[PDB]
Amino acid sequence: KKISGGSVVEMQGDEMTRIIWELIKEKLIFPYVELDLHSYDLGIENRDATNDQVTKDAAEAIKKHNVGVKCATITPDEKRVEEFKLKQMWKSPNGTIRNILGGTVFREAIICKNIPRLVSGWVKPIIIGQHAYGDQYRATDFVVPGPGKVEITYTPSDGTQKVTYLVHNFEEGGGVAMGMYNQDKSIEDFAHSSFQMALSKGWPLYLSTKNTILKKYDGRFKDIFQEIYDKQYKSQFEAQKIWYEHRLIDDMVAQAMKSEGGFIWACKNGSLGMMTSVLVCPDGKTVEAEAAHGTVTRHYRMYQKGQETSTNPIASIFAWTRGLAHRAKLDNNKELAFFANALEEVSIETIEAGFMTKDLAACIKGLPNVQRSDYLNTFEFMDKLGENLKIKLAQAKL
Amino acid sequence: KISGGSVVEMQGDEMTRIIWELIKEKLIFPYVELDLHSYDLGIENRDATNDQVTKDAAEAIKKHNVGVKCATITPDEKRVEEFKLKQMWKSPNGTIRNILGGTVFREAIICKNIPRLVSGWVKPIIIGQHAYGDQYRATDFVVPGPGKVEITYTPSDGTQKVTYLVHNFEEGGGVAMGMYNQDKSIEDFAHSSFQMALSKGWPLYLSTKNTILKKYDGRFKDIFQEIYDKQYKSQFEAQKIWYEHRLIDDMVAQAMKSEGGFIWACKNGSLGMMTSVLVCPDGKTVEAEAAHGTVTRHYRMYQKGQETSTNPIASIFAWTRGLAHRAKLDNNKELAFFANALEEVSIETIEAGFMTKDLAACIKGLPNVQRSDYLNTFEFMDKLGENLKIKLAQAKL
Ligand SMILES: NC(=O)C1=CN([C@@H]2O[C@H](COP(=O)(O)OP(=O)(O)OC[C@H]3O[C@@H](n4cnc5c(N)ncnc54)[C@H](OP(=O)(O)O)[C@@H]3O)[C@@H](O)[C@H]2O)C=CC1
Ligand SMILES: NC(=O)C1=CN([C@@H]2O[C@H](COP(=O)(O)OP(=O)(O)OC[C@H]3O[C@@H](n4cnc5c(N)ncnc54)[C@H](OP(=O)(O)O)[C@@H]3O)[C@@H](O)[C@H]2O)C=CC1
Repeated sequence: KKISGGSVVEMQGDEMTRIIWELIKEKLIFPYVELDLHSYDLGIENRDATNDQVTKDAAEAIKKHNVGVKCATITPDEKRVEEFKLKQMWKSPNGTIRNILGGTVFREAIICKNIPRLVSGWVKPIIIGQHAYGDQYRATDFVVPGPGKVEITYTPSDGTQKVTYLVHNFEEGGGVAMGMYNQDKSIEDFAHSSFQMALSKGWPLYLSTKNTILKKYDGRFKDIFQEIYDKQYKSQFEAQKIWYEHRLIDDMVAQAMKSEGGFIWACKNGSLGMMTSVLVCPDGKTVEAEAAHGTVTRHYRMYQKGQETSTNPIASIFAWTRGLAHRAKLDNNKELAFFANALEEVSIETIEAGFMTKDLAACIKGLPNVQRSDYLNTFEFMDKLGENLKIKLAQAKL
Repeated sequence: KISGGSVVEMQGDEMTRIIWELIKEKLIFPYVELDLHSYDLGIENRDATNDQVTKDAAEAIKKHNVGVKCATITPDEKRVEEFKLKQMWKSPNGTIRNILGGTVFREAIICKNIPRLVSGWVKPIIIGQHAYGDQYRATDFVVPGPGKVEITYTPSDGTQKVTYLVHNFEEGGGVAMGMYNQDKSIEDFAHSSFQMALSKGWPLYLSTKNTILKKYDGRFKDIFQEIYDKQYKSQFEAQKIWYEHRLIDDMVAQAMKSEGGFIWACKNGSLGMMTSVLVCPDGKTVEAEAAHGTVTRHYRMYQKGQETSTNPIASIFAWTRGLAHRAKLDNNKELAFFANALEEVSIETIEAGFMTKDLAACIKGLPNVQRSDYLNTFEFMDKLGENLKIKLAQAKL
């Protein structure tokens, strides 16, 4: 019988990814895994009908059950408001979910030996996480119409003396100026998420800053990461033969173009079908996995007109496998953990054996010289994955 | 020989120092006589002169309008030890760009037999960002606890002050900063860009994120257009080239979908193929160099008597970009022809299958290159020298 998988929050989406999402469940997940599935429909029509309440409920569910897997969704704009006759221009579901969960987003390209890469030496991927700039963040920028002083001041709540910094004296002409800020707590959450990410994947962790220029702003990221590491993670890192190190952003871009890959890169600041995303909350317990791409509207329109499509499902499949692998980790569920690994290997192996969608065939041959016999359409490719998955799991039972 | 005029030359360090002398000996000096202002920016000489030679080199470029620079060591702690330096001298490139100002444009040289990132790129993409000197700093500080951070603009006459709340720290501290740009720096950026797209005959695109920074980036967009509509749109349409603003997201898109051939002004294969040019606001002064370092790892092999294969292309194009600009300022037609002929010979040689190991590895993959697929540093220079002799001979008859 099937693997007992536990509690998973699933979020259905829109357009081409909604189609692929249901194929993934039907052909690759549901035949092998039984889940206590908390399923929320974030399709644009349901978000409109529920006044976006379904989106906030999904976020709350992810908070409670720790594991979310999300399908790409339409973020409305004025054209979408017309297309769907929306009540309002609903905010992005990803923005709403992130604001409720906090955490840092890590992006990871899936590597196939036969698919050309930027750096030829990159055997293992680089997992990049950017300091979340949030949706309630806002820099304060304005036009400087003419000569005068721009100053930035800090007034302590504790009543001690106010501090004034000259930003620039405009002696002739005008220009622009702005102020930015970050709270210690965001930086701490960023450090924790990054340390947990590195511990989970078993790779070393690099933070890059410009603390040679922004000695105080970037110095704070550097210091807070270092303090949290030494005090809470160093021994854990050593236990797994990994490390954490700060790097100047220049030394980083070098170190990486010459490296083999296989590390986590946090910074402050290739086919989209192979890019995964995961929201890692600072608690180390809660994650939300998704494809890094959108709903592939262009393909969806072809699908509506009954034309043949070739949409890459890999990023969407890995959203499931990262979600299930984290669930297996929380529950100490060995069988689910093997399943999630096996499905990742089947996906990669299928491409590496020469069965792939048109985006990948074009990477290999060049778009001008791709032929229909070089690639599989969306449904043929899912069918091939499904057959290779069955073979892989029968081999595992020997 | 061609009478070439005044060129400021800066000698450098390690592997690039050796290639640089080979370029002069085999490719330049046999055909061009220069009133040569040479500054030795080798690390030993900068240490001995207390970095004065670097400041004199910058002044010479300011005076003579054309500089060509070999790559130089930027000291770190290990270099201090290696050379017993008196100080951690600052980067010579920083010092020079601080004195000269201007915009840095980077450009990969394209050889049709060398794989590129986007296989569709057949014409050059030239990326410019503005060099804001050391006086262009942000003002950043630690916020030690709860309190209010405000940014205020006070006009010179005292009226029409505005105070903007940046953030109310309610539960702890953090960091904050202010930054600025003067209209003059943006106008300089815009002029360098418009005049690069003209000097080269390609369309110019500016990209911003003015959807977020509505005011800050709006100012770059508005000033670029203003300077265009009023000072360049005529000469632009005369060369069937255009200017256009685009959001970064869009730009990145259309860029891969295109075959290249544009100047990309940005509001923020092989290194041996990447060129750099600092273009000063004055439209007159230019500093050209390779967009790579001194190639230390190759120099260590050379020091042990081991064969090397170091690509000279970027260093050669520092010379041809410099000499082409010198030719433009002096209306020197023989010089202009020479500089272009050297670029053609360089590209032609590689496209004929004669290349250094880095390019051979791009084609074959590093585990697959065999010795017969490439030439070492000295063989490649000789091949170029021979093809240059032929190219210039045939142009006479
Ligand atoms: N997390 C989310 O929920 C996301 C939401 N979106 C939503 O997605 C919708 C469309 O956004 P769009 O701008 O089209 O960006 P998409 O990423 O959805 O698609 C962009 C293009 O990238 C290529 N591409 C992306 N994913 C794949 C894939 N899996 N297989 C093959 N090719 C792929 C296609 O290029 P080609 O055209 O060359 O085939 C596709 O047209 C919008 O409504 C947007 O709001 C977008 C961002 C993220
Ligand atoms: N403008 C300047 O003066 C510059 C100064 N530097 C200085 O250069 C020194 C070394 O810098 P480094 O970090 O080694 O970076 P480099 O750019 O000097 O060399 C880095 C690597 O890139 C490849 N490479 C670079 N140029 C060539 C070339 N012309 N032909 C073939 N391969 C090339 C080699 O890779 P492989 O090892 O794979 O063969 C080389 O080891 C430092 O002292 C630094 O300060 C660095 C940048 C700019």
